[PDB]
Amino acid sequence: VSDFKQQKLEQEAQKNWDLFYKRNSTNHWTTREFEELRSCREFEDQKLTMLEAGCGVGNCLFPLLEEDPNIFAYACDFSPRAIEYVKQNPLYDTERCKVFQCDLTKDDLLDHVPPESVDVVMLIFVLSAVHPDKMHLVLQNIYKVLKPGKSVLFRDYGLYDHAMLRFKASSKLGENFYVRQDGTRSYFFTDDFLAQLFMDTGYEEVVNEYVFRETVLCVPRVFLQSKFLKPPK
Ligand SMILES: Nc1ncnc2c1ncn2[C@@H]1O[C@H](CSCC[C@H](N)C(=O)O)[C@@H](O)[C@H]1O
Repeated sequence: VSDFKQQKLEQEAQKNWDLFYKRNSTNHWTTREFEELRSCREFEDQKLTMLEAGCGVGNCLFPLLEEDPNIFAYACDFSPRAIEYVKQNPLYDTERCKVFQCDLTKDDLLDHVPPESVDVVMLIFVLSAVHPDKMHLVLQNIYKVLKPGKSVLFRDYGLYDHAMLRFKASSKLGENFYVRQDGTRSYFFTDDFLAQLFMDTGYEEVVNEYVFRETVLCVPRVFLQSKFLKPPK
């Protein structure tokens, strides 16, 4: 295990993510995200407001803004370089999306998104970054913004995913919890763990299924793919 370095890696979780956005090129969302995105819409062109948590460069989101022109995207990420990288992109349309630095385990989302304002939150490959101790914090932060009948679309690394089977016991922070070389972490989800996180934080399970996919020598990538709902009043 990494012992004290863990507290160091946690303390620097933003920085390594910020550094990751430094060195790397801008450079994944399945159709399920896009297809389920529209299923949250009752009127055929109902205007939907979506929070894409952990936006990164929003490489996946920005086409979705073009593909569907009648949705608003509150996008946040705690990497400042990440945000500017989306700020710099020409596709950025201040009308389409409000992007803002937020560490979801620290910053109340009501600073930028009105409470119960968003139709759908996308937790795509983000919860694996945050420390498992603090994950429910991300879920509490996003409950505040979810309309009381709306849902969270979650895709993330799942148990026994390729990356989990590639890591040496030296990258292992703990059970199903690993640090990538650049110091960003990957937690490899199990259906039960995510379910409890969502149950504890007040959501209701719609879909919680492992999804197996072919990496682009291939061992399947295992992604835990799920939909959770804010219970209605
Ligand atoms: N506590 C936190 N608050 C905000 N963003 C976080 C975070 N922990 C991790 N992240 C973000 O998690 C992301 C993992 S990759 C995100 C991009 C992905 N294509 C997507 O659609 O979500 C990084 O952009 C990182 O900055």
